[PDB]
This record gives sequence, structure tokens and C-alpha cells, in this order.
Amino acid sequence: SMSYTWTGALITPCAAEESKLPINALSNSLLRHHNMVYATTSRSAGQRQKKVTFDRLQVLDDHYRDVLKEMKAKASTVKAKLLSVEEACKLTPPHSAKSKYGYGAKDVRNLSSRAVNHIHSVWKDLLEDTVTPIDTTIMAKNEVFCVQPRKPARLIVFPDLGVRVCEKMALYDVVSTLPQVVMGSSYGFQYSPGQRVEFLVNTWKSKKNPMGFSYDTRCFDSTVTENDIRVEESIYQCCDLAPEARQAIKSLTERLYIGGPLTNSKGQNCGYRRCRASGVLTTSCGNTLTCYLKASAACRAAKLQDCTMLVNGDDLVVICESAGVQEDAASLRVFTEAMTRYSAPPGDPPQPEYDLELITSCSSNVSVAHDASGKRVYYLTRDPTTPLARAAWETARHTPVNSWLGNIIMYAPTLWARMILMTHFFSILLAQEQLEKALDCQIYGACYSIEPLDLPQIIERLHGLSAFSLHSYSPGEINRVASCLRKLGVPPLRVWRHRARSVRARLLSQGGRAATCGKYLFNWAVKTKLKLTPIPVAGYSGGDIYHS
Ligand SMILES: CNC(=O)c1c(-c2ccc(F)cc2)oc2cc(N(c3ccc(B(O)O)cc3)S(C)(=O)=O)c(C3CC3)cc12
Repeated sequence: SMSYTWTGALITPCAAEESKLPINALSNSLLRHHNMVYATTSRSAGQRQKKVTFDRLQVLDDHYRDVLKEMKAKASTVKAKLLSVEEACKLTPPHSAKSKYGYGAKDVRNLSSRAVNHIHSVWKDLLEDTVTPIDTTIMAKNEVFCVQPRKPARLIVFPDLGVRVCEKMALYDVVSTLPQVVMGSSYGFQYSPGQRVEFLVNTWKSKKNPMGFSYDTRCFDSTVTENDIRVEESIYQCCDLAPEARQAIKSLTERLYIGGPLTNSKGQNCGYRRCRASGVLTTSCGNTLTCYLKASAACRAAKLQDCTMLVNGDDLVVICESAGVQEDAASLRVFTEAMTRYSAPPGDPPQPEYDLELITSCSSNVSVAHDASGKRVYYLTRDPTTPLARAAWETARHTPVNSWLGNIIMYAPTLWARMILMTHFFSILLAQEQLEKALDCQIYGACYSIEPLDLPQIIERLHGLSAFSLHSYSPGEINRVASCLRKLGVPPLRVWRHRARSVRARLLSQGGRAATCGKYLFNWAVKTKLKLTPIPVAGYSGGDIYHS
């Protein structure tokens, strides 16, 4: 079974595409080496098509079926509800792609009679027809990166707006509640970053002689087979469901999730999909369940002892009891052989690690700093190259997703988010008097509208109060940041400290919520520190989900 078949019609853009970093009067203050930053476009879509197109063979053994049966037993305890049209409508992002049938996301959100009527007709059709493949649009994503001695565009596959609202009706409650019940503490999207870090540290310490590894499947969405998507459905069907929900889920599975025709932005047939669609409601939950199933079975095949898995989408980490360096290495090759039999070979082979900090997953690693009292605090960080490249782009261009804001929220304890992103963007917001303006950003795939003035409260909840007083960062973390700054031609950390003092003073001058940002976000910038006191579920990547 080929992941895709192609007609030769091109994957076309829906608008003008920029590959070159836009420059304005603020650009050079952040980043001087402009030619290092680029955006992917549909021009590289052909390259990605080649990468994502391959045959999938699957060999399923008793370990696989044993794990599945256990997963189904837990799924059978879940009771999920149907969302009303209105509930589903309110989960639709304001800027979500408009329907081909004469309405858009704002119409959906307002419960306009044209939108609601069409949605009712799509629902009725799902109930009555379980065979006809549902159309999807295929597009090239425009994403910004730094060059490394260029990545081709990622592809997004999604159905019409009316269908997307129907998916929410049938499955939003399922994808929100089932993964945690089936996978327990292994379901990664249940955690805030602070909770995630705590869970990783505690898990590592729970082993007598800990060993851990990341496993990254090559082109995971393309590795997902018809079997995998039917197995996912069978898990969902274990739930206590409304009869209408059961029918819609079956219909969606047969008609959309298993596969279907691919249409470009110009309406031309591009080919056919027999793998995971990247832009459906079930992408995150389906990938997580499938990765967990295959990985759990593979742990058993490799006889890994006292495994604790952490899984979110296609990202996987296993922490377990070491049997010794030589035996661990052998056991990972067996793990990999099993995963490969299940259709999920790795991009690069997994490596056993005997220090938590040497494991990288979702581009991130655990590092250590110290709070106000000198106590060790663990936090998740990453290489700041991509965040800074996207910050540079967003300095010069308004974009639908404000990666900078998401990065500040999710990487708030990091030296680079605090010193560079907070300083740079608060300066911009001050200049435009836009501190109070809500902005769109992404947390675990779901879209959120967030006012920058609420960052202190948000950071405290996701990371704890220590996120505003961390110091004595590791030499390795400091060196990675500094090295990234030289690479991109970003001013050194000393310059950012100086700018932050100014930004802080400006925020304090404003009083109110602005002053609170000054006090908490920039306490690191001042010599004599002000005493800081407390301030008064699931993943949905590609799921077209919104919250305010
Ligand atoms: C299975 N892997 C893991 O659980 C994660 C490890 C990891 C685990 C073990 C280990 F040893 C090292 C890292 O670190 C993580 C960090 C995050 N975070 C984000 C990562 C990437 C993006 B982005 O490029 O879209 C956004 C958030 S976060 C909020 O904590 O900083 C996540 C989030 C998606 C859920 C998972 C893991």
C-alpha cells in the first residue's frame, strides 16, 4: 500500500509566497544575518512528495494484539458526548479556512443560518453515507527556519469547513478524554511544561539504574496504514457513545481518515492518500495512540524492564531499567526491528542515554538552573535558532500565528526566551501601545487568543513562580545560546540585559498590569531584585481548534 499516488498536477499556493526574510527598521536590532533565514514555499512541494511517498508493509504479532486488547479495555470505561452544532462552532478559529459552499469561519462562529444549515446537511450525509470518499485540500505550509550546512515544505491535508465542524461534533469529547484514560501518565499532552519536567525527573529517579532513549519515526504520518486507522476507530468505538456519534465516527473513518482524493487550491486533482491526514481532528490523538501501541508492543519484544513511556503525537521517549551498556544497545536494535515490522522505522537509530539531560525529544531537552534560594530547578529548553529566526520574520511581518508569544509561554524559564524574546517584543508592543491587544498563538496545536499583559499569570501557572527568578544556568545551555547568537548575528546577551532595563522601567512607568509585567518578567534584569509573590488536557495539532 503506497502512502500516496500522484497525478502530476502541482500543489499550488492560495496566495503570494515569500521565501526571503522581510526587513524593516526593527530587523537589525534583533538579527543581522538575514540571508540565513528563509520560509518554505510550494516550490519545494515536489521534493516533499518524493519523501512522503512509499510502500508500507506491516507484520503484526501477539505483543501488538495484547497491547491493543489492554488499550481497548481502558477505552471501554470512557463515556463521550456529542457536541452540539453551537458548541462545535465556538471551537472554530476565527481565521480558519472558509468553506467552498459560501460561508467562512466567522459565519460559523456567529451561528449564521447558511453555515448552520450546511453543517446540518454535512452531518446528515455522514449518518446516511458510510462509503463515499470525502474531498480534501492539499497545501504546502509556509514555515520559517534557519539554513544549515533548506528543508522542503511540509504538506497539510484537510477537509472542508463543514466537515471540520462535524468532526468536532462526533469526536472532540473523545479526542479530549480518551487518550489520558487509555495511556495514563504516558499521555504527554496532559502536562503543562512544569508538570512534564516534574514527571520526567521523577520517572528517571524511579529507576535503580536508569536508561532512556528518544525514538523518532521517519515521516510518521506516511507510515500510518489503513490497518492503523481502523484500529484507532475500533478503540474509539469502545467508548460509551450516542448512536449518532458511533455512526459519524464510522463514516468519518471510512470516508476521510483512512484516505481519499487530494485537490489543490485551484481545484485540480493531485492524487490520492492512503495514510494519515495531517489536518484532521484525530491527527494528534490517532498518532499518539498508534505510536503508543506500536512502542508498547516493541518494548515487550525487546524485553525492556520497567518501562515508562512518554508519548505525544509521533514523539516518543522510553525510560527504563538498564541491563548494562552492551545489553541495552542490543535491546534497542530489537526495539527498532519491532517498530520497523509495525511500519515505523526510525529516521536515525535510537541511542541509549544514562543522563536525562542528553535525551532530545520535540527539539527539547531537560536542563538545570537555580531559583532565588539556590535550589535546583529543572526546566525544558531547546536550541533557540528556529525561535529566533521566526521572531525575526514576525518583527517585520504580521503572521497568523505569533510563534514568539507561544515560545515565551512554553519556554518562559529559558535564558533565551527571557532575555531576548521578552525584551524584544515588549519593546515593540510599548512602541505601538499594543500591550492590551490580544494575539493569536499556538499551544499543543490548539489556537489561543492571549493578551501579552496576562503573561505573568500564565507563566506562573505553567512553570511556577521560580520561572521569574532562575539564574546560574548551565555552561552548556549558556554556550548553545551564545553560539546561536553569533551564528545568526544577534546581539550578545549583555546588550539584551541593557535593553531589558529600559523595557522594564518603561513598563513600571505605565503602572497597572504593565507594571506587573515589568516587575515579574524582567526581575532578572535588575541588580537589586524585587521580592516576587504569587500573582492574584489534550493535543489538537492540525485539529482546527480555538480557545479564548
Ligand atoms: C515524548 N517527548 C516529550 O514528552 C517532550 C520532551 C522531552 C521528553 C524527555 C526528554 F528526555 C527530553 C525532552 O520535551 C518536550 C517539550 C514539549 N514542549 C514543546 C515542544 C515543541 C513545541 B513546538 O515546536 O510545536 C512546543 C512545545 S514544551 C511546552 O514543554 O516546552 C513537549 C510538548 C508537545 C507536548 C513535549 C516534550
